[PDB]
Amino acid sequence: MADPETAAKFKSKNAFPDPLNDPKCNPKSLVKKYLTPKVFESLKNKKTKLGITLWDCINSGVVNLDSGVGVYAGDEESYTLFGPLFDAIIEDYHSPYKLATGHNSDMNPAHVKAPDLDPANRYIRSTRIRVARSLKGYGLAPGVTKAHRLEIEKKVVGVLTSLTGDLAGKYYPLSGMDEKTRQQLVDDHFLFKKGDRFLEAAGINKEWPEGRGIYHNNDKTFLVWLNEEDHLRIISMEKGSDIGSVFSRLCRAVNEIDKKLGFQHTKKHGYLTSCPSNLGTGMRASVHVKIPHAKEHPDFENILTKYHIQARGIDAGVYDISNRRRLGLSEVQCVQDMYDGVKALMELEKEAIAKKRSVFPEVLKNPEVKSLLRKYLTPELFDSLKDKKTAKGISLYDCINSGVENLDSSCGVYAGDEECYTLFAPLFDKIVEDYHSPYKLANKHTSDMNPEKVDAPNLDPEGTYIRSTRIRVARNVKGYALTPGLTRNERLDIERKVVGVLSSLTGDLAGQYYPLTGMDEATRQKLVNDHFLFKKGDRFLEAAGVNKLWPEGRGIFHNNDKTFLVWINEEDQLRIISMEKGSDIGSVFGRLCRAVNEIDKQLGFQHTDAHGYLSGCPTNLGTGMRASVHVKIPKASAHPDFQKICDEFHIQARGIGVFDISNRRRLGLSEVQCVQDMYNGVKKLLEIEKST
Ligand SMILES: NC(=[NH2+])NCCC[C@H](N)C(=O)O
Ligand SMILES: NC(=[NH2+])NCCC[C@H](N)C(=O)O
Ligand SMILES: NC(=[NH2+])NCCC[C@H](N)C(=O)O
Repeated sequence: MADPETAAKFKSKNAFPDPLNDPKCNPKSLVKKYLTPKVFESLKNKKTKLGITLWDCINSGVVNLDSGVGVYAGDEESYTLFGPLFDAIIEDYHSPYKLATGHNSDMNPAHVKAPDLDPANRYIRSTRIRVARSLKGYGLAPGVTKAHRLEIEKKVVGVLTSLTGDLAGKYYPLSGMDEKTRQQLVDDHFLFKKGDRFLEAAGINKEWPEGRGIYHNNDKTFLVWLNEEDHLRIISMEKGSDIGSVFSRLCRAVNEIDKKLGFQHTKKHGYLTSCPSNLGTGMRASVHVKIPHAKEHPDFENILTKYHIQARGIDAGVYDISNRRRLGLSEVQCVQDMYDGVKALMELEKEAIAKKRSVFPEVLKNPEVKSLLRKYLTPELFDSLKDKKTAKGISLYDCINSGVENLDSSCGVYAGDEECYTLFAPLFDKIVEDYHSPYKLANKHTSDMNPEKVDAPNLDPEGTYIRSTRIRVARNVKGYALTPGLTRNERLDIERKVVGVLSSLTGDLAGQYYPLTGMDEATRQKLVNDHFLFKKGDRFLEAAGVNKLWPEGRGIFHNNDKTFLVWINEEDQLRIISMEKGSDIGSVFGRLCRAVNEIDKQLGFQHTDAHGYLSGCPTNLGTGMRASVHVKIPKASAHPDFQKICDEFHIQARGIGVFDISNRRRLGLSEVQCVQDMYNGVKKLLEIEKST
């Protein structure tokens, strides 16, 4: 509801803005509240050295009557010259701050004591810190000249492009930006466009888009908007909870710019901004956190009040926590209040969950729940294990959570790390030996990725019966938790290490990596069509803690021949797939071993004598293998020796007359033995399909 036509009538006469007395005007409007006829008369003929008038400052609030604030400062002098208006607006908006009290700035990140709150990402989803700043020697955004805006861009870009380490990146000016770059910044949510009706009426859109630009570091955890609403809008942000690191990164960039260029800053106002709402710290610090139980707690609102923070919607139970204050507290204090506030809120969520988890899951008492979880989790077993935690902080309840939340689970138990299989052995042993029957853990498991130990002459080089051959192995990188118990930095380290290895793959294994984070739709559809794409895990994986921080750290690798595929950090940290059209099981497995053995040599896999290769899902232990053969068999299908064969070789057929022959077992036999069995069995199914 912008009416610049009406406002211009009064502005060109330098007369009092009668629209402020329109009943349509926001009752809460600070310009309406404090621009009285006497204030107008007293200041209407005054100008700053940059020629800024009272009408220039109040115009947006007159054009846009729904304005909450409704004034912008054209320059520093505006804050003093039109003081009778600005002081009143500032001390209202920033109550209880008084200009007489003075403001204290502090951008030393060492003053902040913020041990990482939630590395495991159990509650906090993301952290963000923004500051607004303006350079010394120029007007503010509504008043800055055409040449000065350009000079500001030149000076800022000079500093930003000299940034090293995690702050290193690239500047993208808006002027002359091409279509592809524009689109990329849109996908990253880094792009800004021409100012809205509030900025327009403030004169901020002058010379658009000249002098405007966007800078971001390579990690995309640092962003600068140049010459938008203020000279600088500087943002440090990332997934997870590490606000101390976020703030430190922010300070290192801001202090350098300060060092080289200098900011507009006063004792009374702190850092000067176009909108008086952004004075003082110029800061908006925020955290996304899931605290559905904290909201109902009687101390919830007292915590927010105590730390001068606020909680709003953004995802169920997820709140955007942010600061309320900018004047009267330093930037360090804002961050510290934020840390302490979020910490207090999280602890409330933790208490409620702990209490709920202190007792046997009542829902497991329904005798119609037929999960292996229900079968083996006796109340006695529960009480005996409920108070133990792995070195990585995994509880029994973390392990059984998915089977509790999803009662229709077949199994319902996941391991958060290797230690779970031992620390919670009384549960896991029973589940492993049930699902992987007849395997016993005392038997132990033998891995074997030597493809030469497989004797597999090509069964059908024609292509008559066997349409395709596929062999997958699930693996997890040694030195880390399992998927459900991964911290943010572990997952990122795994992606980095794995991609590093995969990029060095030469020959027929050479390919490229496609991360899910920042994937454009074209690349996506390309992958979908090759059946290479995976998506967020279902409710079972969600409840197990697998989907944390999706899609960060997830990605896809394939070779140029479309015969080798790697999924990174999906259900397991590594899903490695070898595949060919035709029947050459031997070739497929040989390619698989070459890739897996090399990754093994460089990184190492999680593995035990008793469980073979470790996975967060107990069903994927041992070989962690699925060997698959798309075949056409009705003759042998109907043959009375079908059973004897499919049972002698531990294989199984399902239809998708195309059938899917896959292996039954994963523990108690090596990868070599599993492949040989598949060959030996599919062979016999062909030595009937072929007969006459
Ligand atoms: N981006 C901002 N400066 N927002 C605060 C002021 C917004 C608008 N001028 C108003 O008075 O409601
Ligand atoms: N804490 C976060 N992850 N914030 C991201 C959201 C950014 C968005 N501009 C906002 O409304 O704040
Ligand atoms: N047999 C394996 N694939 N082991 C993977 C890990 C590397 C090494 N054998 C270790 O246990 O530390």
